[PDB]
Formats: sequence, C-alpha cells, structure tokens
Amino acid sequence: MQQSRPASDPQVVEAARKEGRLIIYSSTDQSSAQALLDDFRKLYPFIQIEYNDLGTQAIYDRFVSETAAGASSADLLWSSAMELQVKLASEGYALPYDSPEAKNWPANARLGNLAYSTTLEPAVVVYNKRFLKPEEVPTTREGLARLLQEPRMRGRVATWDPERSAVGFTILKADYDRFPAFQELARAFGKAQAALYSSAGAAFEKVISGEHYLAYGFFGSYALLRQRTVKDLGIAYLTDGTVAIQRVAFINKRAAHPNAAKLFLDYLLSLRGQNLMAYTALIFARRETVVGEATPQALYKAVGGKDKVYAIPVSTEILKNLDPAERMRFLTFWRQAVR
Ligand SMILES: [Cl-]
Ligand code: NA
Repeated sequence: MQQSRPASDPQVVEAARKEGRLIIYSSTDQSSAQALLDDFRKLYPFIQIEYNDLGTQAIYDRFVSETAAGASSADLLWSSAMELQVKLASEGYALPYDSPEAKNWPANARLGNLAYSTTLEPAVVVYNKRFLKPEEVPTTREGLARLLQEPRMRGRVATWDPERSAVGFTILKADYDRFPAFQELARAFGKAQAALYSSAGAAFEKVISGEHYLAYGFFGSYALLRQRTVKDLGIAYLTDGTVAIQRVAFINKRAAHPNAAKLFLDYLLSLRGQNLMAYTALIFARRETVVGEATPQALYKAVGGKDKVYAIPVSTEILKNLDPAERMRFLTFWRQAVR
C-alpha cells in the first residue's frame, strides 16, 4: 500500500535513519498496539522499537523521575491519562512539532504543536443481553435513572470508582460538568447499590457472568474488543449526549531519537495508522475519514449526530480536574449520591 505512506519531511526520515531507535512509554496494551508497531517497522525497517506498556500513573512518575535525574527516558509518550499528559506537555516536557498528518485536527484535539489526540473514545452503556434486551436499555441518563429504580436492578449495576480510577474520575466528572441529568443518575446508582470498579476488566467480568446486568461509563473501544468474543455483551450509545476521551501523544523535549518519534507520531495520526488502529485494535479513531465500527462517523450515527459528542479536549482547560476545590465539589456530590 505505497499510496497510503504518512506525509514525511525527507530531512526527518534521514535523521531517523541515523537514530535507528524509538523508545515509547504507552498505556496501550502491547497486544492491541502490536499491529501498528509491525506496520510502522514495514514502513521504516531501519528503526528498532522499545515499547514499554505501563499504567498511566507509572508513565507520569517514571518520566518525571528520569527527567529530574537527567537520565535517558522515552522518545514518545502515549497515554489515556489526559490530564497527566496535558500537564507534562504544558510544563516543558514536550518537543514542539507541527505534524503534517494533523493539518485538519480540530483545535480541541491538539495542544498547539505540543501534543495530539490519537483517539475519540466514547463512554457507553454495556449490558448482558441474556438479562436486558436491547429495546429496554435506555439511551439517556434520565431513562437509566428510571431503570435503576426497579428492584430487579438492585446490585446489578457497575460503574467507575472515580476515587480509585483516574480515567474513571475524568469521564464521570465530564458527565457531571456537562449534563444536569447526571445528578439524577448518580442518585439512582445509590438506589440500585451500584458496584464501583477501578478497572473495566473487573467491571466487565461481573456483567459477562450476569452478576451485574449493566455497566455505565466504560469505553466503547474495550467494549467492542470484549464483544468480538462475548456475543451476550450489548453496547448502547447515549443519545442525550456522549462524552469521549482522547489518548494523548507527545514527543519528549529531551528525546534521544526525536526524528524517529516524529515519524511514529505522524504514523499514529495518519489515515494508515488510524485505519489499522480501528480495524485491528477496535480503538475508536480520532481521524474523521476512517471507515468502520470504531470510528467517528459510526459514533456520530449511533448518538444521532456529531453535535451530541462532547470530546474532552486536549487543552490545559482540563487541568481544572486537578484543582483540589473542583475535585472536592464533585467527589462530595458523588459520594453522597452513590452511598
Ligand atoms: Cl524492533
Ligand atoms: Na512523517
């Protein structure tokens, strides 16, 4: 597929040949990233990749620690912890680089030339079809608050613990900040005795076993990936408004192999990389021209229009989520509503 190679500066490519190495610190499971890594190496066979698959807090702590120690660290950081990525990229850790693959990124998908969105992943409802049929799974927060009044739903609901999950915090806080109906729905998680999880895996186990029937606020990427082998898992998309996270990539200012990192960033943003990510990894692409289920065009059809998707922006505005007063107001609401 020579016609689909990423746009590249020839000087970057020549400097990447001399570097011949790329160190990535990433939150993305290597077995999901593997097809992108294999396809990037076919495009640029002269690069050796070290892919470090780490938890989001681990990436932040390690990179900050190594930098402070003057140590060799990563060339490229790729993480679903939006606030931690935007914090690093707005505190002097990022290499400014205008990606030739990002010319049509919306301003809210890039921190200028410091960091880029690589995904647009919606928070969805998942449910066990043996216990809830698609026609009775509400697609609005008011509808879900009503369903959760039913005694058959008591102890049958999962959501995030925003006190034990950074991504869980980001997604539920985005919901609370944007949708008044969220407050009714949080109260209904209290009524239904919602179980709160620090990971999607722990929450989905219970939904697949039928110990829970429904889970709220987990991401569509993971839900599609589990659904590929669990035919009882249903996905519903919220039509009153969907919140979506964006996995953020940036190049280390102090990268030993900055030109290799530029090629990898361009690849991740390109149609070739975004297509392959949607198709093989079932990670919802950022790029609007991707065709398939895990894509913006499919998401917009499912929710009833692009205007019903709120992307959490790749912007310093999201650092209010780290402000202790803002955190205390949300968490004191949350803990009262759900317990
Ligand atoms: Cl390699
Ligand atoms: Na390039």
